[PDB]
Amino acid sequence: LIEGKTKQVFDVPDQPGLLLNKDRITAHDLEGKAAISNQTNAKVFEILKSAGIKTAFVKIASETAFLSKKCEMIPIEWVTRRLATGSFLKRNPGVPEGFRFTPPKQETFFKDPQWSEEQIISAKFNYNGLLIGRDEVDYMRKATILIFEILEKAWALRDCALIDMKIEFGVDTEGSIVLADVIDSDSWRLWPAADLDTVKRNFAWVKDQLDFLKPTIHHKVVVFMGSPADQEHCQKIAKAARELGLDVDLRVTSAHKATEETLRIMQQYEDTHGALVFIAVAGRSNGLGPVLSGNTSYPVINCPPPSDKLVQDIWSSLSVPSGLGCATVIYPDSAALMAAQIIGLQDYLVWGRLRSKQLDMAHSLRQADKKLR
Amino acid sequence: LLIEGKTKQVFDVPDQPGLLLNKDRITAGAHDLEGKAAISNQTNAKVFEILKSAGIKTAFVKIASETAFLSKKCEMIPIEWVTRRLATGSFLKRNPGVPEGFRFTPPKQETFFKDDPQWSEEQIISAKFNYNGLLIGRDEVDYMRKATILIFEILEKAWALRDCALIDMKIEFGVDTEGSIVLADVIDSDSWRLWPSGDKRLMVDKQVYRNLTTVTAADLDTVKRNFAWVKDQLDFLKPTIHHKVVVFMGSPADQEHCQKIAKAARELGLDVDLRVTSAHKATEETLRIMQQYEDTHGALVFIAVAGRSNGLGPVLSGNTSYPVINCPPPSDKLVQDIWSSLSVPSGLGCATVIYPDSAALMAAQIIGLQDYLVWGRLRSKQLDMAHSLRQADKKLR
Amino acid sequence: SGNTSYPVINCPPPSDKLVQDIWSSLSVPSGLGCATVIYPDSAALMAAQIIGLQDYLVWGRLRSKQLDMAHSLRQADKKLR
Amino acid sequence: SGNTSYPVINCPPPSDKLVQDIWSSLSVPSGLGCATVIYPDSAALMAAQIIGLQDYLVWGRLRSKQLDMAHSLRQADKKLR
Repeated sequence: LIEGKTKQVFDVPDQPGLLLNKDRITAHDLEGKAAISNQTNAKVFEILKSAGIKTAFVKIASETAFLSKKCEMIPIEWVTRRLATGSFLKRNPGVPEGFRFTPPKQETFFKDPQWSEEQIISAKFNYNGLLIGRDEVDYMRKATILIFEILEKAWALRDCALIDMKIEFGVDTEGSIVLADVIDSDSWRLWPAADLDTVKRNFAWVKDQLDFLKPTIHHKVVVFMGSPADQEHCQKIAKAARELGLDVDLRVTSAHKATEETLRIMQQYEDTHGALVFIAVAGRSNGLGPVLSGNTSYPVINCPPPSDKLVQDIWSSLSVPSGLGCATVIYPDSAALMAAQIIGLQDYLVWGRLRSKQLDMAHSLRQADKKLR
Repeated sequence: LLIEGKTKQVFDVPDQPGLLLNKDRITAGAHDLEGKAAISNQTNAKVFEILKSAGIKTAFVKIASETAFLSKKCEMIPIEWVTRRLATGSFLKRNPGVPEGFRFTPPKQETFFKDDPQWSEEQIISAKFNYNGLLIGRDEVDYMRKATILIFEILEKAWALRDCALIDMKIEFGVDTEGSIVLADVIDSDSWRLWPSGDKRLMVDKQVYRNLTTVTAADLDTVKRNFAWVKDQLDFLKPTIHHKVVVFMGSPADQEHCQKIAKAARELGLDVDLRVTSAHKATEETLRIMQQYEDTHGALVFIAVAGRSNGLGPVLSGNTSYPVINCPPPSDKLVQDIWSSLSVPSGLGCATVIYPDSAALMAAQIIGLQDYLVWGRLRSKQLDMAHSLRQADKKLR
Repeated sequence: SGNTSYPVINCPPPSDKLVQDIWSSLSVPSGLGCATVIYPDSAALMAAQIIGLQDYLVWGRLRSKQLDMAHSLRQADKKLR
Repeated sequence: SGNTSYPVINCPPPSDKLVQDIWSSLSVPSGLGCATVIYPDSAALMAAQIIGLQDYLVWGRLRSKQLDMAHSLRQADKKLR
């Protein structure tokens, strides 16, 4: 159990591994908002789950409650700001409101005075067998900044500047740090009893935006292979790109053996109003890529399959004739990433998953470093 | 002086060596009167500004009044150049069995003679047309076919911003004093077939008028309101999209190379920043500069320029989620040094290019996914390059 | 190539060293018309293309092969699509 | 080469980058008879050796050219000997 003026958290003994019940209060006044918070939070956590962020959140249990992974909370409020405003200004006299933080500032607070990262470490917190050290702190700093960045991106679709946020972490049963609280309209600062109605009218305003926060942008990445032998390699690009959330087509065509038909296949893709990326996969002398780049205005990325001859063959991909923007990459994972980075310019979720992937790789290195050290 | 038409008059303008087109308030699908010369003129002018902004060569100079515009004087080729994306209209009559809405990829393009019977490219060639010293051969016909498709593709993309499906078009070409072929006459709501939401029922073009056997003044009103709407929607078709291309050079010595990138990309309509920083000698500040660029909601492309062992490009890539392009400066050692750009550690999406013009194109190709006008210029440049080759070929042939 | 007037095509066999050795085939002394090819199938095709200038039937078979290869790509495209 | 049945000879222009670029000429996809030569004179000779299968006079000039070259070598030798 845990009591919190705006929420109660109960054990659920029939399900091994929590029920959170949101209350209709504001911290002190009341409203008709507990359903809204639950609705807001569930929406937020789902977006972060789709970005790949690890959360305690499992699913909605009711209109005012949700089911969560059971875990012991680290008594730190993790705060991120893009601008100087609010209580920040008092603590830092001389900084004008609207002072922009690049990268976003991230500060920590105890259960409510400010602590340094040094303080959190020297505090020697211990939850579920996980002592919170600088690695743990590093991960939470990076994760808080990332979460802020994802949501900042989302609200920008609805013409709202996200100004700052506070979140909280906990340690699940298996020693894993999960994002573990409630993120609603009290957790953030968003810009573009009578007074309480206009406050309700605000949570109602946020309730309206929630369905517009995860929109479907349409895009296709098409992989042309010059030969069916390049099959496994292309499937590796596809798998990588699909995991990043891309819609991928695999096609076979030769710029040498089926020149006119190759041009006709890409023109069929050019009848779209969504985003389009071509990946060119051609062993030996790659004319596939350069011919596409010469006949279309959409980005073309060269990804030769693995080969002994790639050391000689790669110059057919590079060193295109002048006036062609064909770019070249050498590994299939990196081809998917390039495509995703391009499409991520229009789809914050792909862009989210890319940043999350970086966090994953970095945290994995530390796991490995701890093992060889 | 004068040149006469149903919907327009073209008078000479004697003080300005170079024509005025005066639009008439008539509608000739049979033939009636309206207040629509001003609507047509304004519709046209907005269309020509967009095509000029894409790089298309036009006779159009500027608006002269509310119903007239100034045009470069040129002799017209008596061909209507028609492009379709979908099957509808008279195409259905000429090709029985092909259902309405049959999709043409690439867009279908047909030609019609001024007499309106259909001609083949052969017929146009064998006609041996000659205007301002330019005899129209297969090369000139190729150019007009390619440009017609290009012009339809640009407008198709533009109308898609206001949720309208452009279904087909008609344009006309002329030859200027200098022997150059320019897109001429007029493009307005009589020139095309427009469907909102891709809905045939909501059509806004002169087809509404063409379908009437009997014609009331009410019917004419609905035509004016449809054309007025189109004129109004055109104002939202050239919007300012936000994007930034940043070139990071590892040394100020790489200065000319980066400027070549900047120059190319600016010609394509991109906003470029040139910055100096080392991923070796100033690691933390390199990261700091890219986080400053990451405070945007616009598009962002990083181009990394690094001689010798390029750690710059791969370091940016490992630290950002925006696309990063490697464009090493020219060098004898590039044959050896290039593998520092290629062959990044697993999990990096850094892509590689070797020529400065070609980095700017990659950047533009990425940005054009969000800016149809930039996308327009890339296609327009491909057209310029192909027409240049034929001229070069004609000289060495 | 130095002692005959008939076309001579070089087709080195496959080898790790072909990357170094191929320049012994290319880069002939001035006044030699030796041409170089790298795969056995492609050498037979060069020979065929040369002889097809006199034998329309060989020339036919070359064109038929191109049609075959293009038609086969579509079979493959239809399977991975 | 992929679109015609007549012989196609590759002759890239001189360039420092030829050591790298030449593999775009060699190493064509399977089923192409594209052949490669590295010098402009040797390209004309390949064409000539092909056309000479049908034009004995062209074929004659190729052998005469070989004779001129051998005889020129001896005059050169006699001068340095």
